[PDB]
Amino acid sequence: VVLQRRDWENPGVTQLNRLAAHPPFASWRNSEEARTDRPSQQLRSLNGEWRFAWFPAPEAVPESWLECDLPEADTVVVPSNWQMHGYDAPIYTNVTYPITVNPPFVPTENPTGCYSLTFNVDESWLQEGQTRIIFDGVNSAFHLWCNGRWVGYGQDSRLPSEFDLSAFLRAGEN
Amino acid sequence: PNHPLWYTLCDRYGLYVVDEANIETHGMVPMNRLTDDPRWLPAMSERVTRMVQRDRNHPSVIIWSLGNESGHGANHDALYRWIKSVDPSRPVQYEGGGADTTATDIICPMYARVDEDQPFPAVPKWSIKKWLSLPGETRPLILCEYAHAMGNSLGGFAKYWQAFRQYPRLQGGFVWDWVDQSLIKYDENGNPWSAYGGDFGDTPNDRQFCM
Amino acid sequence: VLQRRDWENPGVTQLNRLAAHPPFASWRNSEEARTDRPSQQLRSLNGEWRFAWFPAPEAVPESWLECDLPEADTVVVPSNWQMHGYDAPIYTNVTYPITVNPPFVPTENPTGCYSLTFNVDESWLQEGQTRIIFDGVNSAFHLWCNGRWVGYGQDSRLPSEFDLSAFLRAGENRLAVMVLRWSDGSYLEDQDMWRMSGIFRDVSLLHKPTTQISDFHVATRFNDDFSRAVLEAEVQMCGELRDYLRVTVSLWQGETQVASGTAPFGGEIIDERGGYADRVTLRLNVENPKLWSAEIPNLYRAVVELHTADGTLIEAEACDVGFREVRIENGLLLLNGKPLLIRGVNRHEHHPLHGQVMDEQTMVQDILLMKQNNFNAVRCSHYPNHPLWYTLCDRYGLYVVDEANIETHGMVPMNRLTDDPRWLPAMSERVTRMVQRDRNHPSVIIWSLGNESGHGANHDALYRWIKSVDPSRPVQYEGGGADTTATDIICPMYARVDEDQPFPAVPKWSIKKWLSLPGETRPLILCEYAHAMGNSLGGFAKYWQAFRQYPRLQGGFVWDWVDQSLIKYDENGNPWSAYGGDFGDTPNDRQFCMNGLVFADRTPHPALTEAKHQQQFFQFRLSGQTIEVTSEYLFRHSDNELLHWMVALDGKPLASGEVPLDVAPQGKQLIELPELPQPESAGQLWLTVRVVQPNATAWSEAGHISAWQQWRLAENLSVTLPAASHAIPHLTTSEMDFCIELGNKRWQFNRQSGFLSQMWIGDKKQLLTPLRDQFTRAPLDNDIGVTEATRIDPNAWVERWKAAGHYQAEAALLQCTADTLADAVLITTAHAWQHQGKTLFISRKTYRIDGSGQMAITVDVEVASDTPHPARIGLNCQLAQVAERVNWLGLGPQENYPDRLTAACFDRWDLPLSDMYTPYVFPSENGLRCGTRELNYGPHQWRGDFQFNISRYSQQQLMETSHRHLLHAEEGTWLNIDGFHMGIGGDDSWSPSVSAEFQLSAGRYHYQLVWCQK
Ligand SMILES: CC(C)S[C@@H]1O[C@H](CO)[C@H](O)[C@H](O)[C@H]1O
Ligand SMILES: CC(C)S[C@@H]1O[C@H](CO)[C@H](O)[C@H](O)[C@H]1O
Ligand SMILES: [Mg+2]
Ligand SMILES: [Mg+2]
Ligand SMILES: [Mg+2]
Ligand code: NA
Ligand code: NA
Ligand code: NA
Ligand code: NA
Ligand code: NA
Repeated sequence: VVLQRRDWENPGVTQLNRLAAHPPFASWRNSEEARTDRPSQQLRSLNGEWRFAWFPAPEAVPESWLECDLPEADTVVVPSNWQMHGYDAPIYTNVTYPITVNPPFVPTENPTGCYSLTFNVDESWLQEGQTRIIFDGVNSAFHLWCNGRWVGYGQDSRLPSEFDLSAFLRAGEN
Repeated sequence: PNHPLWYTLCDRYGLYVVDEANIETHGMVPMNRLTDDPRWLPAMSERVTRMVQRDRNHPSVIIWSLGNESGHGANHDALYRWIKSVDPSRPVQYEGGGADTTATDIICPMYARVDEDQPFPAVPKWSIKKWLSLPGETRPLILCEYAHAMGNSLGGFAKYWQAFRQYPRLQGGFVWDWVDQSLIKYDENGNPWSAYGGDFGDTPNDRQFCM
Repeated sequence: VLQRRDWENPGVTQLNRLAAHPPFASWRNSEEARTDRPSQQLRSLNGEWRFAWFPAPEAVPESWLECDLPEADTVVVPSNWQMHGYDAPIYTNVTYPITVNPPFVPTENPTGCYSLTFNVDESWLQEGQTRIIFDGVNSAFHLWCNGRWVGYGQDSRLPSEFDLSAFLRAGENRLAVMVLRWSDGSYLEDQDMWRMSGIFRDVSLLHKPTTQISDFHVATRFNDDFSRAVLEAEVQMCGELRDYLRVTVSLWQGETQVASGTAPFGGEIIDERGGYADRVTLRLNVENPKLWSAEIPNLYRAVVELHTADGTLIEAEACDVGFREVRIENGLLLLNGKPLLIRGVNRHEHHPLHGQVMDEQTMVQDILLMKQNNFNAVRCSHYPNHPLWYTLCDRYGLYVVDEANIETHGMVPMNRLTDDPRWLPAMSERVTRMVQRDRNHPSVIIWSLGNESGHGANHDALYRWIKSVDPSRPVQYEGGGADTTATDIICPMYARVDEDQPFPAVPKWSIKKWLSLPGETRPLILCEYAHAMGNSLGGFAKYWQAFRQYPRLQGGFVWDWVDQSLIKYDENGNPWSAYGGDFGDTPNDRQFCMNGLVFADRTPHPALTEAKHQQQFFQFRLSGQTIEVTSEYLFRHSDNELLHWMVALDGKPLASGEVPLDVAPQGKQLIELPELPQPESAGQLWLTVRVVQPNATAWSEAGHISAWQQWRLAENLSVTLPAASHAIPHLTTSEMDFCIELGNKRWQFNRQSGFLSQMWIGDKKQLLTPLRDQFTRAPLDNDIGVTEATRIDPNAWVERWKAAGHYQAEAALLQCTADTLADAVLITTAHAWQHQGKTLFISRKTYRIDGSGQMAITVDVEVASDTPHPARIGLNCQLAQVAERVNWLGLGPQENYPDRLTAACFDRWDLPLSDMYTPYVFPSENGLRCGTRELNYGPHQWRGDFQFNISRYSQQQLMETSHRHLLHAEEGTWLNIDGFHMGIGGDDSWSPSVSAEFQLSAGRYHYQLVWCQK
């Protein structure tokens, strides 16, 4: 499963468990903060340093990465394009596709970026309410796990993918 | 669709925006192979519909675009009509398949010249002055792309603006484009230099056409 | 596979399913393709499969993949497993049969495990492609071959195809199919019908060569007068492209080849990147094409040959071509340039024994009956049909509305899913794969976006998709108010002729009014009208008068063709017709599954003849002795028609003749009747004309009657006073009775009740129940509506009658006197019917018994103006005698009611007593005959101007009994003779639908009867 089902080679599967799209949200709990467009305590930025390891294919990703930080991984800035960090080469082509034209298939050698972050969540977020993660841009497709458990999948590199993490989080480190 | 802050800034500084779906299938033969295929309608629909759902409240957005360089397929017509139903407040444009198809409210050619016709079979690029008055044609004309500013360029730019000012229904266009897509590289001395297609071992590539 | 619940994901509607396409057979011989003979490359797997039932897919043993379960049984496929008894079929109308929680379905999800062990010859696997086709699987399935998972599919009503080439081995193979009853697809399959499940259409294996015809589209365009046509055929291939490859499309009229084209692959430039190298478009000139229509279904045969330039055949496909143009112009729907008048019916795929499995015999039976009853169109309510239906419609000549399998009726509001972009992919496939399948069938003239799913943006997108892909057919859709931006045709359901129904947001305007709303230009054709539930089709004539007067009123589709009743068996193994709730299914919508013009076994309801008469293709007028015949055919002359005419005096034939019909389409013929001899005796002369088809057709037998009409000619009123009698009746008085004696005859009037309680001829009682006034009827389905004991609808007629006390009003005597006259005895009575201190009805009567033995009854009734208008005004009694025959002078022969009597003719009719009862599955008032001047039963004769029914079943038993099979013949015969009887209605069956002119509102009523012995 997940390796079985090549969702990245099926135009009928463009997402799994993704929430509905919507206009920009901040979930203010104060009217005046909403009016003045000031920061919201309910909207948290995960633009910090993550852990990153590069692979030549999803099949080369070790199964331990779901549970544990890989010691081979580097700490990098997110958001980022990994070619800008030197892991593989950026490609400039105009009309001709950068891959063989054979829809829906992509090359077996499919560069894979394994990202991870250990983080805390306020206790109050676990008692009540809904906590979602939002990826404003992932190029070109991705699976997501929270605390070792599979959450969902997304496509389209230029629109946000959102997923409910309420059932997944725990007290302390996630 | 852009980084969300782009629309905020456009709202606040004041720029008119064309918000464009993340669909381009330029490399297909013919260009509409996927976009005329109903099996690709679901994937295409999300790219249009999730954009509208995100950006529909931004005043800076004045036009919706169905994407770019994907020929003209039936999926375009379906998605054109979807937007027209869901949001009557904005015209829908799309250039693929000859710039003046049933999937666009605006004649929006790319690189149509001011006076000279380019009568390519199936997808001609008429003189923009002539395009407006073709039998039965009533729509405004605004080039989605014109004046390819590659290197030492923009020769004949003044000729566009004279035309735009003389003809009411010629309502301008969008220069191609804003900024060189060159990437910083470093020599043995650690000195930075501007790099283009081919400079990363990338092959096949299209060299300085990224600039 | 268990992980990943794809049947709870509208984002997953299939896995590894092949592209949709028009019917394939992969002939390897051109001649076999041309003649439409069977193909060796198309194998039927319609045999006995292995089947096992599970309450949930979690209960399916993993061993079932590799090996047959010994627990499993051997069952016929195609089938619905509810018809085998594994679980119960559910009848619900609007409310979903599962909890409304999209995308989720119940954890208890009946799962049908089908399997088959079969042979494949090596030749099929050496080269080429072997695919399996499931034409119908309800509602979602996973497929395994030789243990290995192949794929997954949704949409119950379109074929699902999978490539098995890599899965099969030469020799023994095993297929395993896990069918789920409920899926996220169920949210889009909420049609008002039995909810069933299973592999209910054909399963087949298709062998295609690697280099193959993968798709082809046939278009026909015309010059202004249809004397010239171009057939355009777009053909697509799969496999490796080669310069030596060619396609030949040839067109045939029988065995004569009319035109042919050959080209290599490589279409014209499309855009900046080129054209379609894998496609070719062939164009053939056809001079003076024979045009297709429902009137004359001219067909050609197109053969599509894929071959080498040198002439080796690779494969051929083929289809029937009908040359016809469908367009809307100036607000009119045109076929071949002529405005259609749709004589339509909605038709569900239903068989009482086999459920939703269709067969050729039943399909053919249906078409024959439809054409025989002047229908020219059918709507696929509400899903793509079995593929053979379209072929039969192509060949017999019927216009088809092809409708996508999308119904979300039970959502709140109705467009909750169809306005949701997340449901667009699921919706899009149900539309797109239908068009790709059916687009070559000439019988399909209109595409429909589904049914009762509100109006959402997804409709507007899919509307536009079909308009881009196929400009040859208008797109209609009724949802969200029947005139939305997603429909080319104003297509309301149950909009009335003259009465507006201004529901907020989705009004149903009077159809005459709807046409001329500010800015409205479109044609109007009702997708559903004249709800034929039980004793219905009251007011049908009103629709047709309107359709004929208004150009832009172009007809409609009756709801509907056939009762969705199912067969059950009693303890004696005797069959009976069952409806909602008869399978422990709950909640249910009872008899609402039965709305057909015909019974489940295709026996007609009386309403069918009313439809035949109103849908006639010849209109008639009489002026003096001249009959004017007008044709409503648009294309054919009347070259298999003769007019029979007959003049009769009160049922007694006086003269007849026949004249051939020779009427151009839309033309007129004048027929001058010869001088008719004068009758001596009194009475009304009646003229009846009939249109007879001397020759058999493909759809009818020799002597078939297609049209009729009747007129009153001269009337000579009787002025002759009857022969004076010498006998005078004798009055005998007691405290309890007035008795009258004359010869061997006796009459008895009870002085406490005020009614004639008994009658003797010789020594024998004639009555088992006294002759009493009656103001009620055993309620019709139209009277009942959607009311229930637990949820009363106070607006329904039955509930108004009940609440006012019509059913429990007791007769109270006001007057009972007897006077002896010169040559008669006169009994005078008066009664009041009261309920809780309110006087509902008053009945004042005289009975005059003279020396000739005749009893003249004069009845004058008052009806309180503030009580709901009564169902009937008449008398009833239980006669002691059961006679074999019923003879009457009046309207017949079939059941007819005041608002459904145009089909009936006035004449002398003689039928067995049993034909005077209509076996409606839900029993009600039935078998009435109107305009009756004389009624004969055994020794009795009644005369006057009355309506009657006569049977072994009392009104009381009929209203107390919920199924026809539970009815028992009572002692003697119940006779109801009415001076007046309310309309039956039927514009719909969930609101009062009886028109004001058929309600008994006059306040004061009068009728007279003569009762005598012959
Ligand atoms: C015929 C090709 C050059 S297409 C041409 O390439 C340009 C290169 O900058 C741009 O991408 C234009 O949008 C595109 O139309
Ligand atoms: C308001 C309800 C009765 S809806 C009504 O039910 C009918 C029952 O036969 C049919 O299904 C009609 O199509 C439907 O509109
Ligand atoms: Mg995918
Ligand atoms: Mg699903
Ligand atoms: Mg319904
Ligand atoms: Na201008
Ligand atoms: Na460029
Ligand atoms: Na009409
Ligand atoms: Na029904
Ligand atoms: Na009953």
